[PDB]
Amino acid sequence: SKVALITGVTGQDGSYLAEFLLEKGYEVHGIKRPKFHLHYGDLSDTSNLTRILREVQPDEVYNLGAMSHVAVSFESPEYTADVDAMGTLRLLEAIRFLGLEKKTRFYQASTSELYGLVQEIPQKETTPFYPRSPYAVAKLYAYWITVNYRESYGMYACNGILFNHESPRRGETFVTRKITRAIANIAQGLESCLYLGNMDSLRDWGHAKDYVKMQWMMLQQEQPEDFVIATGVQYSVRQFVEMAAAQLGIKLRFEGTGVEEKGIVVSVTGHDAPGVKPGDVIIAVDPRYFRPAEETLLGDPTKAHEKLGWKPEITLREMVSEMVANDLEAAKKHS
Amino acid sequence: SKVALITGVTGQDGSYLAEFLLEKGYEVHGIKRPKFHLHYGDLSDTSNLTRILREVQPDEVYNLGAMSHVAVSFESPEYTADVDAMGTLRLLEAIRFLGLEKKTRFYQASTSELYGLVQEIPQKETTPFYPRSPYAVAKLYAYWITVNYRESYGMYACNGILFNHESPRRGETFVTRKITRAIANIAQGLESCLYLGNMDSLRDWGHAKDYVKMQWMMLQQEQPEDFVIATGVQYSVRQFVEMAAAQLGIKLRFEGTGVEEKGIVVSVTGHDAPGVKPGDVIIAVDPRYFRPAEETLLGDPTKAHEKLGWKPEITLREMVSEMVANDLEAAKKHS
Repeated sequence: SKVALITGVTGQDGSYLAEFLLEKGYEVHGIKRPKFHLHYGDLSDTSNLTRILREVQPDEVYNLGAMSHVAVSFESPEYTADVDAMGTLRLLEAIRFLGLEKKTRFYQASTSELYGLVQEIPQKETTPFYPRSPYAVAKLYAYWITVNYRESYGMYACNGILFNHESPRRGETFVTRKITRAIANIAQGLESCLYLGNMDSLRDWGHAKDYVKMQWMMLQQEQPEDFVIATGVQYSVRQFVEMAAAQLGIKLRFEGTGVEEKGIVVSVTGHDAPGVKPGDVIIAVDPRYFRPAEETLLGDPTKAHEKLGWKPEITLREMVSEMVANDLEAAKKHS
Repeated sequence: SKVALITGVTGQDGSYLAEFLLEKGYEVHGIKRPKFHLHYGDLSDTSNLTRILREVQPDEVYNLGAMSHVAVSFESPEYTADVDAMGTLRLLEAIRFLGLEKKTRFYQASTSELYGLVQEIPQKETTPFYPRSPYAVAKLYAYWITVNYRESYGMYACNGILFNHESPRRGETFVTRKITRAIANIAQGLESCLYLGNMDSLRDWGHAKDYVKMQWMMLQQEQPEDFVIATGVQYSVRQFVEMAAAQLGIKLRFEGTGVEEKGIVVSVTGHDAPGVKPGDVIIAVDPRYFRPAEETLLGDPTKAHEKLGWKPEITLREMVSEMVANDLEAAKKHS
C-alpha cells in the first residue's frame, strides 16, 4: 500500500491526518513536533531524518509544524526557526539526496498568519504576505523554499495556506476551545465567568477534519499547486459564544457596548447547565485584551473548489457541538 | 573587591541576590537559567562554563536553579536534569580543574521539595529526603554531589534547603502571587472570582530577600555547613487571602466548608477596591484542585539561628503588603 510520513504527528492536524490516512489503508510514520509507526526526532537532525526517509521510502510527506505563534510561546526563537524553517529545507534536501524526487510528494502547512498586515479582504493565493512575528517569518521561509524546490527541480511540492480550523482536539490557548471549555465549566458550576476581548471580532473557522482532507487531496493531482484552505464565511466571537451556550440550553442576552459589554443568562433549557440561572452574568470583557482592530482575516477558498472540488463538509455549528460535548463530558466528571 | 558568579541570575532569588551583593561592593557575574556582567550559557556546556570561571576567578559561586517542579513544567526532563543536576557537577569540577579549591566557595540551592513524603514535622537538616518528581530527584543529586565534593576534597561547598519564599517578583504560577494578583484585579474590577484549593492548607512562607541573605552568610563561615532555610511559622492559604484582601480595605467572611467554602465581602474601606461591594462572593473553591491532604511542609530553622545568627527580618504581612501594592499598581493601569 501507500506510505506516508507526517511531521508534527501528535498535534490536532497530525492526529486527524494520521487517522484519515490509516482509514485509507496507508502505512503511516510520524515524528512529533498497527500500520502506524512513531520515530524519534524533531527535524533538527539531518542525519536522523534522512535515515528515517531512507527506511520509510514514503510516497507522501506531510510537513505539519506549529500552527500559531501562540502555540510556540515557550520555545526559543532559534529553535522554532530551526525546526519550522530549516526543517522544511532538510526534508526537501533529503528527498533529493535519496533520489526520491519521482516517488515522494511533499506537502507543507503554511498559515494565514503569513498575511500579517492584511489590507485586501478576502485573502487569496495572490494576496501578498507580510509576517508580523518571528514564527511567521520562519513559516514564510518554509513556504518559499517549498515553492523553490518545485520550480527549480520540478519536484511535486506544494503549500496549504491554512486559516483557523478547530475541533475537540484544538489547543486550549485558542479562543474557540477557551470558550467551549469555559461555557461547559460554568454550566457545571466549576467556574463563574468567561472573559473575552472584542466580541465583534470576525473570524473564518473551519473544522480540522475537513482541512486535513484538502491537504491529502493536494497530493493526488497531476501537478503541484498551492492553495488557500478556509471556509470564506465569517462569524463573530460573540456568535461563537451564543452557539456554544445554546448547545447547553443557555440563551444569552448582551447588554452594554465595548469593554462594558456583558452576557446575561435569559433562560436555561435541559439538565446540562445546573450551575446557571436566569439573570446570571457569565460573559464579560477584559479591558486588558479589548481592542477595536479594523483588517480581518478571511480566506477565499475559490481556487480549491474550482480546481480540486474541495469544500468544507462539516458546519460551524456541528464543530461547536462536538467541542462543547467533549468539554461538557470532562466537566461533569467534576461537578 | 570580591567577585561572585550567580547561575539563574534573572530569577526571583538571583535578581535579589545580585542586588544584595552589588550593594556590598561585589563585582557580580551571572548566567540565566556597572559592576554587573551577564554571560551567555546555561550550565549544559562544560567548556563554556569553565572558560567563564577561568575569566571571572570568583571568590563565591551561587548555584541557583529552578525552585519548583512547577516552574520547570515546559522543559524536557532530560534538559532539567542536565542543568540542575549535571550543571552542579560541572561547576564543582571546573573549580577543581582550575585549581580554585582554595579561593572559590560554593553554594547550592536545594529545596524543601526534597522531603516529598514528609512524615516528621517540622523538617530539619536530619530529616530524610524522599523526592516525588523527576525535578526533585535532579535536585537530590545536586545536594549530594555538593556534599561529596565537600567531604572528598575538603572544598568549601554547602547546601541551602529552601522552603517557600516569596516577593513581588515571585512567579505567577505560585499560589501567593496568584492570590495577590487576583485580589488586586478583582478590587479594580478586572476579574470577579478567585478559585483556590483547600484553604486550610498550612504553609511556611518567608521573604526571598531574607533568604538570599542567609545564602550569602553561609559562605562567610570558617567551615562549610548545610542549613534548612525557613521561617518555621505556619499560616493558612485562607489567612493569606484575608491578609491580601485586608491590604485593599476588603474584609472577608467565610461561609460553608470544604469544596463549598466561599469568601464573602463584608465591608470595604478606602478607595482601592472600587470593583467590590458588600455581599460579593469573590473567593470560591475549585473541586478539581481541592484535596484534604494531611503531611505538611514546615521547616525548623533552629540550626541557622544557633550557628549563624540568621533569622527572617521581614514579616509575612510586610511581604503580602509589598506583593499586593505591586499588583495593585499594575491593575489600576487597566481599570
